[PDB]
Amino acid sequence: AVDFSAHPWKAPGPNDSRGPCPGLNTLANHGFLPRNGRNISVPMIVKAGFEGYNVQSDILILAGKVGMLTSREADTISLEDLKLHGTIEHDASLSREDVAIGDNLHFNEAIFTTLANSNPGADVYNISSAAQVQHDRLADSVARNPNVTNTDLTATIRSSESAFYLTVMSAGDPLRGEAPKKFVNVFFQEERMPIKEGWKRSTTPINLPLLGPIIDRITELSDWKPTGDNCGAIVLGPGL
Amino acid sequence: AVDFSAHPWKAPGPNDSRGPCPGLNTLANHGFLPRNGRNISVPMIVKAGFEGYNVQSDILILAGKVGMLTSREADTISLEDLKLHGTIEHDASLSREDVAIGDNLHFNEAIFTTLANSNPGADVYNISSAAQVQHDRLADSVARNPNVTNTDLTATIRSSESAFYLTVMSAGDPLRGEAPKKFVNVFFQEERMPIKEGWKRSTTPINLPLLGPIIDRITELSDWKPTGDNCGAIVLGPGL
Ligand code: HEM
Ligand code: HEM
Ligand SMILES: *[C@@H]1O[C@H](CO)[C@@H](O)[C@H](O)[C@H]1NC(C)=O
Ligand SMILES: *[C@@H]1O[C@H](CO)[C@@H](O)[C@H](O)[C@H]1NC(C)=O
Ligand SMILES: *[C@@H]1O[C@H](CO)[C@@H](O)[C@H](O)[C@H]1NC(C)=O
Ligand SMILES: *[C@@H]1O[C@H](CO)[C@@H](O)[C@H](O)[C@H]1NC(C)=O
Ligand SMILES: CC1=CC(=O)CC(C)(C)C1
Ligand SMILES: [Mg+2]
Ligand SMILES: [Mg+2]
Repeated sequence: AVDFSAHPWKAPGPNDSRGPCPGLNTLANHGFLPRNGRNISVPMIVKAGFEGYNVQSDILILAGKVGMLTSREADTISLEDLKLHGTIEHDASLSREDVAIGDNLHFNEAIFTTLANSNPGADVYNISSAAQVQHDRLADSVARNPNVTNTDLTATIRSSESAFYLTVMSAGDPLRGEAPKKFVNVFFQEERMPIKEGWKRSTTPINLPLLGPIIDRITELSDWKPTGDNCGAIVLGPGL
Repeated sequence: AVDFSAHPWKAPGPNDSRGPCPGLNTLANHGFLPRNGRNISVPMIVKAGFEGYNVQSDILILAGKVGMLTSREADTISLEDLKLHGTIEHDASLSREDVAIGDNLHFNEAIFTTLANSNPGADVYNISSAAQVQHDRLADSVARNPNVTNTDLTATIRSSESAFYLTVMSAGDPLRGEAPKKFVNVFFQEERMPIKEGWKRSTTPINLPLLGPIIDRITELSDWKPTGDNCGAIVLGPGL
């Protein structure tokens, strides 16, 4: 079918567009998406997500078209466009800072420490660990960011993203909702598929039916509460 | 090179997809967009809006990508998809009914009578008339629709739509914010470019700089006030 030896990892160059998403960045770093990270359409994301991760079109079409809002182009984005705050990009990221008090675009090792330290005693991250991380990340934003946005919508996106790293970077069936720390850490830290370390694309399709109960369970265990107005309104386009 | 004589009006057939937008319906009825009203992308809308109306890519890209959310496809819609309540489609339409209490899709003459009767004594609709109509239409939804939604966002979209019919169906410079009743009525009632009646595509580009002050003025004269939730959250995709 598809050859991963034909999709080598290469570090992004100075003019390669990268965004706040390790999922799409990794695909770009492997040429599943254009290495320059530009002129990326939803069909390209669908194909790239399938080929790279076995993530199905249901979630990628839905998230894809929302992400398209971040650009000024008709049907494409640069990966960096996705940093636009309040479309998808949200406070209390796993590996980026809140835009009001820092860089919401680039990987940040200090931020990532909370996740990297989660689930002490196991060699995997799992649903309970992901939930604790989300709780701790949100508490941090509430403590240090007086403009924190925390809504039903941001909470759901956050849980989705956790479900993604648990499933896409899994060793076993993605259903189990657990992934080796060695895989997940390479994914975030280097935005690389950890092939060397033993990772293989899931042979189980990762789609909304599979992700949905993982997402809800992460949310449930995270002891989440809304902030302020709880308005789930998205930013519809740049420079508004 | 655009030839309007090569773009005759034809009535939609029973299986030609039509939506709640007279702008896009008219383009389809003239073959500027596919006559079947299916498989329509943002680039196609951009080109069709330029060719047909001299509406620029700035507004069509922004509106277009929001409209894309209404389908289950990667990068296209049917025109009917746009009826999805709470993405763009809203209560207090000029020519459709509120979805909670009627058909939010098709032209309705009874609804349209408020607009058709506006600006008594002149042969044009203008900013003040458009504002009065919006005020009256919203009062109608507040009176008769127990599920009425009225937000900053819906109010602004409504004013945008009014600005569109004032500008795209204009005889003079679209800047003036006035259009012959004969043109606007055919546009809504038949979803036809009133070529026979003397209408010609604007030679002035219709873009956000031009529309913005018209929109704000319509809003201002309309004596609009928030009435409830006022959360400008859009529906992000169908069947949620
Ligand atoms: C298999 C597909 C994907 C995976 C595995 C994935 C993975 C991730 C993960 C783990 C995060 C969290 C990063 C963090 O909190 O620091 C994230 C964030 C993000 N992803 Fe994705 N993603 C995928 C697809 C997409 C798509 C298709 C889009 C856009 C359409 C997207 C847009 C984003 C954005 C904007 C963020 C930033 C959220 C934030 O932290 O503020 N992702 N992604
Ligand atoms: C760029 C893509 C466009 C999209 C996605 C779009 C979408 C929509 C939608 C979904 C509605 C229904 C809102 C409602 O009344 O509840 C609507 C209404 C309308 N659109 Fe468009 N439209 C677009 C372009 C245009 C253009 C170029 C015109 C030019 C005349 C136009 C004129 C209107 C008007 C007058 C209405 C109001 C109909 C009413 O209140 O009864 N639109 N549009
Ligand atoms: C996650 O792993 C830890 C340690 O192995 C364990 O205490 C916890 O029950 C696990 N939770 C889930 C959901 O598997
Ligand atoms: C839609 O259009 C694309 C490109 O114009 C074409 O490849 C495809 O066959 C079309 N599909 C439909 C829905 O007819
Ligand atoms: C609209 O037309 C009416 C009647 O001709 C007139 O009284 C009013 O000044 C006009 N409004 C605008 C904004 O031009
Ligand atoms: C509409 O409003 C009524 C209250 O008058 C309520 O019973 C009903 O749930 C609402 N319908 C929708 C669509 O939520
Ligand atoms: C201002 C405005 C006008 C529209 O018609 C669409 C959208 C996206 C709501 C933006
Ligand atoms: Mg973030
Ligand atoms: Mg409506």
